[PDB]
Amino acid sequence: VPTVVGIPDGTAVVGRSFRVTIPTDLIASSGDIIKVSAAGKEALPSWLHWDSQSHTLEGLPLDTDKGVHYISVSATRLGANGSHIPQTSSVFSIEVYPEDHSACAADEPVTVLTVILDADLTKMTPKQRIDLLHRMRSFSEVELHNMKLVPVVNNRLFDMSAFMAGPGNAKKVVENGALLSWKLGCSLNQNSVPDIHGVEAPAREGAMSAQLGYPVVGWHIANKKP
Repeated sequence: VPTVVGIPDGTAVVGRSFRVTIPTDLIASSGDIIKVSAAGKEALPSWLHWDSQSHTLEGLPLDTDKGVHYISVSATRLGANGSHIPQTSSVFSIEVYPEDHSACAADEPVTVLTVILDADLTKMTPKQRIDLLHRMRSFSEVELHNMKLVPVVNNRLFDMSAFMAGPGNAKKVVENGALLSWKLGCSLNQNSVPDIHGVEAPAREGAMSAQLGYPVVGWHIANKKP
């Protein structure tokens, strides 16, 4: 009397970390081999990573990852001959929504702190994207899922609307660039912004770059209407 396990569908947002624990104990008997992939494929989608030890599927989507991703969770057993005998399979989907999909009053501007990095997210694995977000937490002091990580667009390494900003350690920018940002508050000004010494000083001195693993081009604080 086989048992079947349904897994609920999930949602993700371009530029925001994604994490879901997968109930592998319900799916795998002791001695089974768990595989997690794009449905019908061997690999996961390019934005996702499977952490076997923690039973966690995690990722950081790009704009090119928008749409629905079907994910297969399978259990197999080795035959005496080494063949992979399939045992059971459960499929769910994750829909990746555009960057703007994700408090401040309606239309009230959001004050955002952005760190500009000499990096190319399209050349980073999903684990590398997530690890960078983790390493920024010492400086942002926010939870992993409350930072945003997207590419530079139009090759613009600066924001002329910023009312506070400062330099990083980089002198030459080699890659397209990445923007790692988080919210400070609603419609703030220089005098309501919180203490940012813990961002500005390690950015300029190179301590932030040494911890993140990428050169820091600069940082800025600007008010944005969504």
